[PDB]
Amino acid sequence: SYYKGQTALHIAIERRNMTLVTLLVENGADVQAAANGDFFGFYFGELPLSLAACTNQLAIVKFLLQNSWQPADISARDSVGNTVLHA
Amino acid sequence: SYYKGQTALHIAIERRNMTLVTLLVENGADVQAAANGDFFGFYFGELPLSLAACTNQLAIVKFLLQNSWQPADISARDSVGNTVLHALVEVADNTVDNTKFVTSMYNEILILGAKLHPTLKLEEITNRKGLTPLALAASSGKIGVLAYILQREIHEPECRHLSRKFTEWAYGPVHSSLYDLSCIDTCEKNSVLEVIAYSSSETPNRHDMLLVEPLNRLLQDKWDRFVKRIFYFNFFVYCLYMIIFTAAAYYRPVEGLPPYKLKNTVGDYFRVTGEILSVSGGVYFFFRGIQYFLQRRPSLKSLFVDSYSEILFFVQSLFMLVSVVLYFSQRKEYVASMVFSLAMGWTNMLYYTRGFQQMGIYAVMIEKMILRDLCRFMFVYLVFLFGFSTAVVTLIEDSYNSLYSTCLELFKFTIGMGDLEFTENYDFKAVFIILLLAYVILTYILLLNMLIALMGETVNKIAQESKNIWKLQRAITILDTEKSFLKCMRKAFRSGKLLQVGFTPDGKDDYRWCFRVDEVNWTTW
Amino acid sequence: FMFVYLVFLFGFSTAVVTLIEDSYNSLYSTCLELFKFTIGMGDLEFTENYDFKAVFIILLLAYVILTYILLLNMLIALMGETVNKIAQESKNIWKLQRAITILDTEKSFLKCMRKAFRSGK
Ligand SMILES: C=C(C)[C@]12C[C@@H](C)[C@@]34O[C@](Cc5ccccc5)(O[C@@H]1[C@@H]3C=C(COC(=O)Cc1ccc(O)c(OC)c1)C[C@]1(O)C(=O)C(C)=C[C@@H]41)O2
Repeated sequence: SYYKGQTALHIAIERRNMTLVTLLVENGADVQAAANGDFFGFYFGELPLSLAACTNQLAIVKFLLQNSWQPADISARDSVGNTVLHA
Repeated sequence: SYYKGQTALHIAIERRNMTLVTLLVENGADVQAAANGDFFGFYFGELPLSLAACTNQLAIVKFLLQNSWQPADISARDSVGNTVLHALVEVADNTVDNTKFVTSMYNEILILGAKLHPTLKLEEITNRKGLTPLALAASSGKIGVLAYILQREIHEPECRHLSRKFTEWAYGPVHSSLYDLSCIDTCEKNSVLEVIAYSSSETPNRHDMLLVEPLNRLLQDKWDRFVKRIFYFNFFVYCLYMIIFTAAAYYRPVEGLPPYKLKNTVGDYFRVTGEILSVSGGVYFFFRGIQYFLQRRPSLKSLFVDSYSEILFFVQSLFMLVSVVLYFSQRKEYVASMVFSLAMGWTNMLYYTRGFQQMGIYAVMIEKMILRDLCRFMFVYLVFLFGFSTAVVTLIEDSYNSLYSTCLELFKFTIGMGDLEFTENYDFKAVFIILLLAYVILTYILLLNMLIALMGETVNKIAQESKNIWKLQRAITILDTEKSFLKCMRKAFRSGKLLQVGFTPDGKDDYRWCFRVDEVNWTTW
Repeated sequence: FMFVYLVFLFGFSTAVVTLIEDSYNSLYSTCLELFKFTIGMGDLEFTENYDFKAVFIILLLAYVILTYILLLNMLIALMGETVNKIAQESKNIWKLQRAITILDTEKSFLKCMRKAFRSGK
């Protein structure tokens, strides 16, 4: 609920940690999974790419989308239906 | 007297002489002795340590307290009872430059108190008045010092055990916090809310002193939780009381002389119940008004400025006690008092419009235009009324046949309801017309439009601050409702929780009252 | 302003009609006769005798001062503020009301929009 799906990747993104976010997907973590809850408060979107875009990290969004291990889905949406552009 | 106890040490401290102050105690001088007098003018405290702290000398206070020859007593007080912490608040003046200084000095002396004497805490002490430094700041109007005290956190682990606001966490823009309220609500000696609300209104920031971090949420919590329904129950019961009282007054017996025999019919049995309920509500209001004045004992100088809505509910009951006295004295005049108590009661429903944000400024405007604008305009208008009335009634002695009748007939000219007839012949009728034409121009046109333009300014000045006026009137209601019923406060659970979140340097776990709050600010990333 | 004024009207009206039970002979008639005092169209006569006439005059004089002078000039000063606040933005108000009309007219007739050629090209 409150922490449904949230991982150290989200905390690092919110903390402006370039090394932590890089290592998260380097190990093999998948960013497609999204974290949702009552707190998600400040609504920055559920997709990690949306969170990174909204949190003033263009390097992070570029890395997530370009990631060869698992590129982020630009057109993903939450259960409600808001997209990254909507966020 | 003037120089009682003052030494070269005090002069050096005031002169910013580090060498002189050092040598003073190096020779063997004792700082415990304090100098007091009529001049002590600028009150910086009697203790030399207080003077040094107030005079922007942190090095000097540190030297005095650390002095191996004779360390200063941090918790000393004067004859009156003000401590160094009290002196720090006494010298604040709400200005931006002064606030940072006084807060810094307060913080430094507090940290020194903990480092030197962890066992003892210096903020809890009270002066002769019996109000703690935060209470003193609230009562005296020092919004800056109060804001600093209420929300301050020390991140040093050793010095983090005496903070008020234990931040719980921050997650992006939102910064959840956990305030103390350990002596804000339900503190025996005094509460920081009570002194803010029950102020002379000469205190400057009381309107804006309820925007401080914990107080706003604390009051909006008591309102939303339980008080907002007690207030509406009270309003509904007063509405029932006024409807019953109006019905019983309207249908009163008219043939005979009081008291009246109880006719054996439903219509006349209901009327006696209405009379009984109306009188009982007139004793409840009487006792509530008496109790208000006993507890508060407001100054007779400011009886109407601060307790305008409590004088009126007391008068609206005095008029009915005076009618039940005259009703059993076989006097028909009890009606002349009852209907005055009836018009009082209906217009007293504007007291309950402070439970509505938008509707609560009409009550404030009516109150403020009767006391300020309309009260001091009655000496200006009455000289005109009594001068042009004596003049008019003396001229035509030979409607305008009496002083009462002439005063009435000229009052209607002021408010535009009078007729300039001149039909009835009078001796000296060219000077009577001139007198009346002068009166109408002076009062109706010139002088009544001055009042209308001065009340407009009042309305304009107190219609901008509607948010400020509303919240204080709501805080007063919350305080009164909370204090009305003891079990209400007992079962209110006003504090968010009673939790143990840290340990004091003494090694014993400390549990205190606290209340979580939240705020949003992302501009700083 | 109708909850503020009606407590005064109904309080000084019940008071006036209760006092003189022994124009102001009914609740409707007293409410009407005191409403005209508020708007300056009423007459303070006191010609007809009443029991307790020194407290009836006091009641009516209080009502006129409170409503006609004090309380009606509060409404007149509060509406002046509204007029002043929405007379500065006339350009802003006008264009939105014009946009609503344009939208309604366009949506009213389908062939109108079809043949409008709204887009430049
Ligand atoms: C205690 C005071 C000052 C007061 C008591 C009475 C006599 C009062 O006249 C005044 C003076 C006055 C009289 C006549 C015209 C204007 C002013 O004002 C009120 C008082 C003035 C009004 C009440 O108008 C209000 O201000 C209602 C009100 C506003 C704000 C409130 O917080 C409030 O709480 C109860 C009530 C009408 C009378 O109360 C009323 O009903 C009658 C018949 C007399 C009015 O004296």
